[PDB]
Amino acid sequence: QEEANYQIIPLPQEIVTSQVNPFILKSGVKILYPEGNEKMQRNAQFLADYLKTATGKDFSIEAGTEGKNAIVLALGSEVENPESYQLKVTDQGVTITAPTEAGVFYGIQTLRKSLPIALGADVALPAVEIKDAPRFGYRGAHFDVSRHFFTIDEVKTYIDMLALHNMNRLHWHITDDQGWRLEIKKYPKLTEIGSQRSGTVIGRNSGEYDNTPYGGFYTQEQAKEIVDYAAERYITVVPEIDLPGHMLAALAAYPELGCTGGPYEVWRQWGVADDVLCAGNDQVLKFLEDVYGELIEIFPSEYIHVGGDECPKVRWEKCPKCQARIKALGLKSDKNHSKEERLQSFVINHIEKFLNDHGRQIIGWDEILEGGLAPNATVMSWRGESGGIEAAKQKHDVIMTPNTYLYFDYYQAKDTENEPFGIGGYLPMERVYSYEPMPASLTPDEQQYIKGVQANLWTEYIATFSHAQYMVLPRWAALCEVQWSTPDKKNYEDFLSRLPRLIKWYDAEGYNYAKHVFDVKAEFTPNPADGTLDITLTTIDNAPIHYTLDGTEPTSTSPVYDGALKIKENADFSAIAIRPTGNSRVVSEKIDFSKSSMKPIVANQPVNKQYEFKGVSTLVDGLKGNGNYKTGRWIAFRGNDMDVTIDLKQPTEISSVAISTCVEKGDWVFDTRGLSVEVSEDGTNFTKVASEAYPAMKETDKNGVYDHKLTFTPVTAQYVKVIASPEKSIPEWHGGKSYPGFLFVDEITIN
Ligand SMILES: CC(=O)N[C@@H]1[C@@H](O)[C@H](O)[C@@H](CO)O[C@H]1O
Ligand SMILES: [Ca+2]
Ligand SMILES: [Cu+2]
Repeated sequence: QEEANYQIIPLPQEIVTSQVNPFILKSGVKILYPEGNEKMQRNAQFLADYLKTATGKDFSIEAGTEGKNAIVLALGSEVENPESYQLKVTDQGVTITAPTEAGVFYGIQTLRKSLPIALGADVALPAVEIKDAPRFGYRGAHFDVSRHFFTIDEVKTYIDMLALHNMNRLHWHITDDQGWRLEIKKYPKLTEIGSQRSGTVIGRNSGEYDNTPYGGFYTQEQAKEIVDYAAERYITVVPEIDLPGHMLAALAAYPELGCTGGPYEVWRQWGVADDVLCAGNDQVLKFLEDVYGELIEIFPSEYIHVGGDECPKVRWEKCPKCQARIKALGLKSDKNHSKEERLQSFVINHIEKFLNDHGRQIIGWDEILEGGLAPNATVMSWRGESGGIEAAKQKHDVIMTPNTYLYFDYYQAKDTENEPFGIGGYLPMERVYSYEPMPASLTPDEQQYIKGVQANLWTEYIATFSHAQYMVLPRWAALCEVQWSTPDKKNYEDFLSRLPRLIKWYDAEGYNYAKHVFDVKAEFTPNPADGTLDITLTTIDNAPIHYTLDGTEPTSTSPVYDGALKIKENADFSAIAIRPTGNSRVVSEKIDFSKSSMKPIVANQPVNKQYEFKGVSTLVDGLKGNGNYKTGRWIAFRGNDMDVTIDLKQPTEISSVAISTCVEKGDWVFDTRGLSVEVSEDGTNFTKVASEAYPAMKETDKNGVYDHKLTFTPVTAQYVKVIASPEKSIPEWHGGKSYPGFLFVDEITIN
């Protein structure tokens, strides 16, 4: 028999539990909703759908206030927070009570996420009282459907994914330079021409082009379908028709809207286009009024996103019409703004006034601060937090989407080679979760202007919905705890222990996701005291870890990890986590163990401060490095030799010393010019037993790892001094001729 678990994502405010019998969830149980409430009937059908993917069973939906062996949805308690709820469980029944139908829905999402996926099985719901409410009223995700186009069905899946994470906003970015995606009745060419490009660039603007005509748009009926589908799941769809930049698709369709007058093409490549709407053209203002006039008939959202990001002023500076507008308005350059930044403020003010007259407010990207903020504008801070902080100080509402924390087109792993191709950056789960949306630099009163938190998905490098899921799951799980949970409840270790129960729902709903959190985490800790390299292995779900030391594939039949592996000998280490769902990536490490490994070592000359890492002890930990000299497997020397003494602890017969170096000549990192081995009985007086000089490197020599080994007549020694020269004088062919080069070394092996 299965048991429910209320330790879910996002973590509720208040969870109690008692020593009373649980509620058994078997065939016969009913869901009750208030007579004649369409939303609460839809809430009941949602619970039934969820209970059907969790248990294998159907549960009847019926009108009612009262029932034995029943789950009762009802309205009640305070309206302080409209999205709050109360989930009480006894052996007799289940109550989900909220001040609105949306609060009942988030109460239902909590019951949903508490359940395991166990087909054919009855489930025990332990006796509990859950009081919960979101911290932020605006909890959103953005979706770029211009750069690559996504179908109605894919956008609905995105909306189902929002609901599972208690998010109440879809920011729908439906126009840009590379495609216009909404049918407009007055301007048919916005879709006939504006929705089509000749092809798409390959890689990061590489000059190679995929000459496949690419396009797609939504009809006004299809866009209404999305509004309605989102509205059932208590999600407001905030549309963005980005202006006055990111408008090449509109210019291709109607070139008179641009400063030069064309020619313009729908853009095949990525980045920022200089060709923007002409602020000096009365046709452009009429055009925006007409487009936004049609937009607000489709999208009832009180808030409408006008964009305002990355609008270069270069065309405006040279345009006689834009300069005539500037002259007539008396716009001036001062320390706060250029004339052309004041001209942008005029455009944002014009569309705000039109939308305020039709009962709507505007959101803009933090660039709308340029030339003075529109008096009623909400600011979406994306260029870090600083735009939001300045907006809050001017008493304007802020939605935080900082690219330092919440740009989910960025890589979510350091090892970008093994990731799907992306724009760049590094936003791992831990970084996303560490985000505190309320800046420490704002006064309490200024903090009330932080209304929302949202993560953006730009799709320059996202062509499939499966890859879009990979990029947002499970990073949305971290985001939604930030959006929802109180800041004092946040603990990263605890969140990661809750994540696997949410991934089970990703699996059951057929959602793709990144699997980095499921990896075996390996720590290699030197133990000088014991003369061992201690390997510790962990998973977030504490799944069974199987390992090999002999270089064979680790399987379900290999030895099981029981506690620290104390390595005292050569080893091809490999470990894997065994999971019903599918096995983890294999974590592996070559352990090069010798007479030097975990022995005391001293620097006789200085280690380079910049590339010191864990220090000289790095050269006797049994670990080797690769071509990348920045990992901490390598320590560097510059302006003096690697000159170290290793204490073998007692007199010992030795016959060889081996090192590796890391070469990157472009970075002034060169191979050693000579290696030497001296021995002592007393630790003061050393005698040379072997050496070799290496010639200066030539232009055609490879970068990467070089191996250097000296053999010699067996000799008895307690102390071994190993000396390696860097390049004191970089050779003539190289730009740094005569300057000293870096030397990087990873390990001193002695046998
Ligand atoms: C407000 C904003 O972010 N604008 C652009 C966006 O078109 C682009 O896709 C993204 C890259 O991550 O960032 C900026 O270049
Ligand atoms: Ca090492
Ligand atoms: Cu112009």
